Amino acid sequence: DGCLSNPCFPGAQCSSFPDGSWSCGFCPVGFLGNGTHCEDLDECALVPDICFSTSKVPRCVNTQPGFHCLPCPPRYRGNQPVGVGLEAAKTEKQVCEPENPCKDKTHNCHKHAECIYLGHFSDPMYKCECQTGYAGDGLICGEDSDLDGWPNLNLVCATNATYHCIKDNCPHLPNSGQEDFDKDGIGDACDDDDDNDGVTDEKDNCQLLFNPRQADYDKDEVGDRCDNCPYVHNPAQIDTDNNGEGDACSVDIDGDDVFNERDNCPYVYNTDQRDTDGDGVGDHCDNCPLVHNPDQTDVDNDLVGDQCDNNEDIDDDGHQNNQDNCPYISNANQADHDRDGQGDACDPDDDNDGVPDDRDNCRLVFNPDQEDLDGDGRGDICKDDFDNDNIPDIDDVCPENNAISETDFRNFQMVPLDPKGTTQIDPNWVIRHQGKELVQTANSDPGIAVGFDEFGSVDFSGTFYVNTDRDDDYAGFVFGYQSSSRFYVVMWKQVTQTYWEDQPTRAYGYSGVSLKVVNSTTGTGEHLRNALWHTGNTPGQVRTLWHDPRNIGWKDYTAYRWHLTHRPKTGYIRVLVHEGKQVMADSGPIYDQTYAGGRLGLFVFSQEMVYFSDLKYECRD
Ligand SMILES: *[C@@H]1O[C@H](CO)[C@@H](O[C@@H]2O[C@H](CO)[C@@H](O[C@@H]3O[C@H](CO)[C@@H](O)[C@H](O)[C@@H]3O)[C@H](O)[C@H]2NC(C)=O)[C@H](O)[C@H]1NC(C)=O
Ligand SMILES: *[C@@H]1O[C@H](CO)[C@@H](O[C@@H]2O[C@H](CO)[C@@H](O)[C@H](O)[C@H]2NC(C)=O)[C@H](O)[C@H]1NC(C)=O
Ligand SMILES: *[C@@H]1O[C@H](CO)[C@@H](O)[C@H](O)[C@H]1NC(C)=O
Ligand SMILES: *[C@@H]1O[C@H](CO)[C@@H](O)[C@H](O)[C@H]1NC(C)=O
Ligand SMILES: [Ca+2]
Ligand SMILES: [Ca+2]
Ligand SMILES: [Ca+2]
Ligand SMILES: [Ca+2]
Ligand SMILES: [Ca+2]
Ligand SMILES: [Ca+2]
Ligand SMILES: [Ca+2]
Ligand SMILES: [Ca+2]
Ligand SMILES: [Ca+2]
Ligand SMILES: [Ca+2]
Ligand SMILES: [Ca+2]
Ligand SMILES: [Ca+2]
Ligand SMILES: [Ca+2]
Ligand SMILES: [Ca+2]
Ligand SMILES: [Ca+2]
Ligand SMILES: [Ca+2]
Ligand SMILES: [Ca+2]
Ligand SMILES: [Ca+2]
Ligand SMILES: [Ca+2]
Ligand SMILES: [Ca+2]
Ligand SMILES: [Ca+2]
Ligand SMILES: [Ca+2]
Ligand SMILES: [Ca+2]
Ligand SMILES: [Ca+2]
Ligand SMILES: [Ca+2]
Ligand SMILES: [Ca+2]
Ligand SMILES: [Ca+2]
Ligand SMILES: [Ca+2]
Ligand SMILES: [Ca+2]
Ligand SMILES: [Ca+2]
Repeated sequence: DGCLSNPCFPGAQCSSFPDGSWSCGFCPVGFLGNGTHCEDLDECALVPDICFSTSKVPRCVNTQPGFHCLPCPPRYRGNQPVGVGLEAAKTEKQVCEPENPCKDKTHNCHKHAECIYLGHFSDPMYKCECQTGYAGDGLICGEDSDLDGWPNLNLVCATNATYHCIKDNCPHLPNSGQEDFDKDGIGDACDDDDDNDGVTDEKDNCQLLFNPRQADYDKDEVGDRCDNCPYVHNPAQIDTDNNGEGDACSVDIDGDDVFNERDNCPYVYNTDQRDTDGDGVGDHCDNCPLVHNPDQTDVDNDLVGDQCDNNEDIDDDGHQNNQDNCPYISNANQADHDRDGQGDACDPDDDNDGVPDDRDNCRLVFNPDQEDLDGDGRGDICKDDFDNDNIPDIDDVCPENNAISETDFRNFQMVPLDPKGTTQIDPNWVIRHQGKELVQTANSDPGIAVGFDEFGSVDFSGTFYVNTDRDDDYAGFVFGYQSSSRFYVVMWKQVTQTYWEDQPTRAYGYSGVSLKVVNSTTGTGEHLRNALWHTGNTPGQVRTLWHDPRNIGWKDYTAYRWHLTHRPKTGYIRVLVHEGKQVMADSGPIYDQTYAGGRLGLFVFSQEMVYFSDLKYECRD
């Protein structure tokens, strides 16, 4: 009777008595107390912890009837708890898993592509790369028979892609820059006459310029219309400031307005001419800027002149104690993104925004308020470009380092490993593909061309191809390069040969890929020379860490691909070498903590016509 007037509340059970009175029992699932005046419950705010709190405080959503778990935020995947009431709230809990299209096989990569996980917080998280022996954009992969990253045919990405889609213009000769001067679809590298003027390039004194008459005023054998110094002998055509007028006929070769002979750094632009120590070598080119040293002698090839050079480097990252922004913790790259003098490695706040490294959703970009308005766990201020060097993550070979984004050996140090007086045959390095391909031309002394970028953890690969039948000697590459007495080297001999100098020690150089760590008590010279050639250990010189026991030599005119994995933090090293698509050498895991990082470089020891093509390095920290 009494319940007929609905004095209670929608859903709430009204109990009616014989005398007309009533009482209100339940409040319907998900509501407050008092059966008469009833209100909505917050299952979220003050009960359990139903939803997946992505390093934050939000996430669970309270509705007027019931409650709501947000869908798993980007980079994650799970279920989405929906509940009517309160006993449904302690039971049922949101599990969100960290996504990984590589391990989850949800990727869109080609059968002959590898899905590569870029790391949880990367933009994007994964990419597609064609496997060795193939080329493309990762979605489509075709045969790449010389491993120079350009496929043998035009592929169905030849319209939508920048690189690796379009007929390799020298199908059988590594030429990762695909330079084709006359544009006749035959690349410079295999083209017989590069400028289509009828003079074959071996005879042509202006190889990349049309000049059929061959006019050569001075007999420097570099013809008129390409000679940067037409009236002055200069076969190297060196042009320091790449202005079109070569050094030979320039009174100011670096274009800095201070004339040569006045210039205290004749090769390096320095209008300001500052010379702190007064030694006549300006700071910009002074390898010992604080200490008098006009001769600039640098006997161990680390860019620190003999006079500053004390080798005291207690953490083995190759920067000495007095020149190390983290003297005690290895950090070969010396990264210091906030520029406060404390290296990323020892500094607990790398951008100086108050939010410490471990708790910062944009570790390298200033953002105290940690705005992440799409919920992807990354501050929106570093959305595609973690290190803020304006190169997006996907195109950045070192996405957590603003000093490096491109594989580039365009500028390199020549490190001569056995300098002398006449037998001095220097390596000749020619650079193509904007620093991503080097060809060594000469049957030369041991020598390295080492790039200037520095690495802790690193992956480094490159195409190895010897474009001649002559000789059977060494080529390869270095990593963790610190000084000419401190590097790891991978080198590769064709035929086993004992070195033609029995002094100072007999060196027997076996065929096969050799992984070695140089730790020389003498530095450059005959002792290290021989030790480098020798397969095995040489006390006070070289220690061989691995060498292919099958002893397989490289073949003439044959494309190989090496892949170095180096993780100095543990000491992990892995060297893979590929012939075409098939692995042909694998060191397996190696462990060596002699050097906790350093630079990369290419290596020759008495082998000419060596192509180091389609070079790539990446930071893997
Ligand atoms: C990069 O550009 C190429 C340009 O060809 C893309 O390849 C093409 O991708 C489309 C998908 O957008 C395929 O179209 C499909 O065709 C059928 C009809 O045959 C249509 O019914 C489907 O709805 C679908 O759109 C197309 O077949 C494919 N071309 C081939 C044959 O390879 C490529 O997809 C682009 N990269 C990406 C993001 O996938
Ligand atoms: C490379 O070898 C050098 C010398 O062969 C090592 O330096 C010596 O280290 C030992 C400790 O085992 C000391 O007793 C010597 O005094 C050191 N020699 C000198 C004069 O420096 C060095 O440890 C090795 N480099 C590494 C592992 O980084
Ligand atoms: C009907 O509901 C009204 C509330 O407006 C209440 O005053 C009345 O007591 C109810 N009828 C009964 C129980 O006799
Ligand atoms: C229920 O809440 C209302 C709020 O106005 C109040 O008037 C009523 O007295 C409450 N019931 C109880 C416990 O007496
Ligand atoms: Ca509610
Ligand atoms: Ca190719
Ligand atoms: Ca080619
Ligand atoms: Ca051509
Ligand atoms: Ca040519
Ligand atoms: Ca031509
Ligand atoms: Ca020509
Ligand atoms: Ca010519
Ligand atoms: Ca000339
Ligand atoms: Ca000249
Ligand atoms: Ca010039
Ligand atoms: Ca000058
Ligand atoms: Ca200068
Ligand atoms: Ca000086
Ligand atoms: Ca000096
Ligand atoms: Ca030095
Ligand atoms: Ca040194
Ligand atoms: Ca150090
Ligand atoms: Ca350090
Ligand atoms: Ca710092
Ligand atoms: Ca730090
Ligand atoms: Ca700091
Ligand atoms: Ca910070
Ligand atoms: Ca930040
Ligand atoms: Ca974000
Ligand atoms: Ca970047
Ligand atoms: Ca970078
Ligand atoms: Ca040969
Ligand atoms: Ca030989
Ligand atoms: Ca030789």
